[PDB]
Amino acid sequence: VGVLRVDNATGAVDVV
Amino acid sequence: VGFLVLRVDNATGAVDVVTTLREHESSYGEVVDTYWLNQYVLNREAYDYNT
Repeated sequence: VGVLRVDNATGAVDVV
Repeated sequence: VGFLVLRVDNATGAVDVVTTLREHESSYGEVVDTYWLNQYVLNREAYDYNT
């Protein structure tokens, strides 16, 4: 039997 | 049974921890405390003749 988004204006990084 | 990224500010070199799917609040005053700390610093450090 044996994504993330980055704000270019605030540099804020957030997991999807 | 046995079966956070770090953000580096290019201008300040300041490293911020980007939480991984984490918005947890630990306890009463854990986030309430942050409010008071914010309002304290903002009002203390800020200045406007009018307010």
